[PDB]
Amino acid sequence: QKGPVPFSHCLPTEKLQRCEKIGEGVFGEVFQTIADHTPVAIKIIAIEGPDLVNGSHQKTFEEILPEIIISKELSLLSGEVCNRTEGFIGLNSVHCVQGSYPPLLLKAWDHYNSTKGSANDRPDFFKDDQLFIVLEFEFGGIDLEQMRTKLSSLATAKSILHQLTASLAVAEASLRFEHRDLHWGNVLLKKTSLKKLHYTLNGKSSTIPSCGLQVSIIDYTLSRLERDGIVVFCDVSMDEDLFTGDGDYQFDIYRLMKKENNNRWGEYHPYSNVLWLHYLTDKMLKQMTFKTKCNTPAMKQIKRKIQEFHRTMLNFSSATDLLCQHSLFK
Ligand SMILES: O=C(Nc1ccc2n[nH]c(-c3ccncc3)c2c1)[C@@H]1CCN(CC(=O)N2CCN(c3ccc(-c4ncccn4)cc3)CC2)C1
Repeated sequence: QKGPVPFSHCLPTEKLQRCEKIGEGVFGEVFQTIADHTPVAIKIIAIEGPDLVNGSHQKTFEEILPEIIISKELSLLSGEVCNRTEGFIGLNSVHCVQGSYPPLLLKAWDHYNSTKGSANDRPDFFKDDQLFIVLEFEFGGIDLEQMRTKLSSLATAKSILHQLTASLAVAEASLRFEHRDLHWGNVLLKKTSLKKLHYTLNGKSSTIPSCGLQVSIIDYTLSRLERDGIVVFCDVSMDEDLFTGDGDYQFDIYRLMKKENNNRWGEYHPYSNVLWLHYLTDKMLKQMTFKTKCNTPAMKQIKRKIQEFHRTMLNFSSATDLLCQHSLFK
């Protein structure tokens, strides 16, 4: 809060030199880099200026605050006691930066455009007065959608669904959280050598077999939480586009959320987390393809249990209810 800092504050030379672009959205850009031998993901969002960026207006600082707040609150659950989870992406730091875009990041941007292609404008039009928010996250891996063909088996699917359900339950209990946009691009996966992952829900600790993967939830655009009756949420009550998509169950979920909440987005309706978990379970059964099919009895029972989850879970009121009551987790 000593005013904006230069890019070099967050990205000193060596850290800048090691940046590779890994993601993007209308919001801006995501780079992976290394510092102290450890990968991090850097999300860079232009704020406060008059230029369209990627077709949209820039957010003001007041408008970017919700993202910052929610990202921090969910990250801090990894250090709490009664409601503890590491299943949200870890937030290392947030800065407000001022300057034109670093040439080294443009070099990385270009490399990505040449190899993967981009929907974004080349971010080379910013002036030396431009402000940005730079969010530094732990590196969370690769999204479930990109891993459509890369997972081992439905046992891995069960671990992912259990991890997601537990994380959402913990956040429900602590923060009256709803993610509200948990499509399969927002579930990150990375290898872990831990066999069991740990969480605590309202003071009761348990474990989840990892199947070698750690899940991290990202992207709080539409998310809602509260502390001491102060609610932070994205008011989409007047959005048209959001409720008119087609071609994927994802777009039904927006409509189903609006039905559940009567188009009142400030309220708490943890059923929305159940809807997203159902959409994810649907992806696991219908769009994911696994290296090893369920060819044995124990594996076959896992398949049947995930199908039973799919068919029953919409009769639960929250992620907390699913976690605590559903047979899949017993
Ligand atoms: O954007 C992506 N990943 C994201 C996003 C946000 C993130 N926030 N935080 C993280 C994060 C990651 C790891 N650890 C911690 C945090 C994010 C990762 C994925 C990877 C890339 N992706 C799709 C993509 O970038 N495409 C590029 C190519 N493409 C495409 C190509 C050309 C055109 C085009 N349009 C107009 C003119 C010319 N070409 C449009 C789209 C569609 C797919 C989804």
